[PDB]
Amino acid sequence: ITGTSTVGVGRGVLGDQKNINTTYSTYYYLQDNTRGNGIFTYDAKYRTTLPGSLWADADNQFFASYDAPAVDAHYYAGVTYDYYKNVHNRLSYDGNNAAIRSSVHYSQGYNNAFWNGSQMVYGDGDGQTFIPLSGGIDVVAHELTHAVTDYTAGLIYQNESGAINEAISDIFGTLVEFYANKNPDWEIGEDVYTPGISGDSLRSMSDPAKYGDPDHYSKRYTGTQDNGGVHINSGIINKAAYLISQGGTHYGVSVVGIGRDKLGKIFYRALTQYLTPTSNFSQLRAAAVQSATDLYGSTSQEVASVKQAFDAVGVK
Ligand SMILES: [Ca+2]
Ligand SMILES: [Ca+2]
Ligand SMILES: [Ca+2]
Ligand SMILES: [Ca+2]
Ligand SMILES: [Zn+2]
Repeated sequence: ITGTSTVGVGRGVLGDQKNINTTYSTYYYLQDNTRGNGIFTYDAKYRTTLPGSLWADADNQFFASYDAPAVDAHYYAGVTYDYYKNVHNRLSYDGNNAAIRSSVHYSQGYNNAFWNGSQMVYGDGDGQTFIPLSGGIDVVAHELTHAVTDYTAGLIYQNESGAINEAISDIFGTLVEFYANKNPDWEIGEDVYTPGISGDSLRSMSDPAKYGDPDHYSKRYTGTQDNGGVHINSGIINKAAYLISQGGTHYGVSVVGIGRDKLGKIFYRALTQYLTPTSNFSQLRAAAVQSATDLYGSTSQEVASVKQAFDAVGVK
């Protein structure tokens, strides 16, 4: 809507207070004009029609329980935008400040969230498996990262290319979580997964096998479920990324860690410069080796560490 930029205050899914950029014109709308062509958050009202209605509020205070998933979808979209702009010089998901749209309260008790080719969409969870999913900064950044991939590599959402697509989202979801510096970790979805169980998460990058996912190519899933295991075989790539950053030994292969920032640089360049819609794991390794070579040189520690990390997970 046309209006004036304003600043409201509210509480997110975890009960934390934060300021949000809004727009005033009769109502206060969840419309942040400070980032690119804007960040817009919508109410899906428990339906599956999208986007729903642009979120309108009478007083610019967002403290109702119904408000919490919207506050966080809106705020964390902002943090993710800031990460890509400040860290990678990328303006929104298309690199041309495309408007970012999210819908919350999607369907009833919906235990998922997704990027649908046009926008991010968040369920409220059923209160057992999940609480509203936009409460997870890694979840928001994971979904917005699918948009980045759509506009760059275009990794097909099946088999190996799909597992890379997924890992790319977990990698940058995590790097955004670190960027915000709010209880950061190498787990995925821990802030919104299973409110009845402490200490678990949907996936682990540091130890994928913790939650049933492979951490070596020899243990890859070869069947047809989950689009050929896109959320399963992502553990192999997640593990390699974790190792590149943090180092360690894994199946008797030693990796010298180079830190998060360089991991982010190498994988961002791989995603935007080398990967293609049909890239496989082997091709990802090559893309990452080439990216590290461009940035740090062929004889660098960074290149050597990329090779050791892929060696460790059995990807040549
Ligand atoms: Ca209000
Ligand atoms: Ca965390
Ligand atoms: Ca996390
Ligand atoms: Ca839990
Ligand atoms: Zn995903």
